[PDB]
Amino acid sequence: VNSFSGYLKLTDNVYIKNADIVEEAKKVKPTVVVNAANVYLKHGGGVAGALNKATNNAMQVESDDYIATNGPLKVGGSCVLSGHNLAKHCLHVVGPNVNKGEDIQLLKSAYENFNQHEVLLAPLLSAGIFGADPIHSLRVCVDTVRTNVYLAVFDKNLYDKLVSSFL
Ligand SMILES: OC[C@@H](Nc1ncnc2[nH]ccc12)[C@H](O)c1ccc(Cl)cc1
Repeated sequence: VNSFSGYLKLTDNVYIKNADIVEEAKKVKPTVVVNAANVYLKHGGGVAGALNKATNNAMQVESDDYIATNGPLKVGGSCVLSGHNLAKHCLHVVGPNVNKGEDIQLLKSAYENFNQHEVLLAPLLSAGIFGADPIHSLRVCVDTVRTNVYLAVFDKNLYDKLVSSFL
């Protein structure tokens, strides 16, 4: 039993809710919140820009030190950093950004990072400004993630299409 509330159950382990991931993380304070990161951990917009704003830019400061030490992530890769005031940890996951020409096949590799954590609050990878079809992203999530994932979908219109079209 966990404190996630108001989710629709899609499968044994995947759940979905129309919610602002920023407001969700603040309420739940989950062990792990997933960020829709880029390889440079430049949290300028989309989910990443919103999560970083909620940390008063502390996420960006920590991320800049991480990159200065370690260099960029791989597309499909991840790193674990602090969750600041939002969660215990933030799993920064890089899904392919279609608006950069990155291979959508790397979306499965991106979701595999979730399997290293028993429970996560997360967005759909490569959705929003990363340009992929959120329906496809949900399919890859369900077919790849085996741990317990709570998906927050900001857009109410998009949520209904994902539920109604889910196989
Ligand atoms: O796939 C993640 C979505 N974005 C967010 N998801 C959850 N919580 C969030 N908080 C701030 C942004 C955000 C994506 O960017 C998106 C945005 C608009 C539309 Cl129409 C469709 C898809």
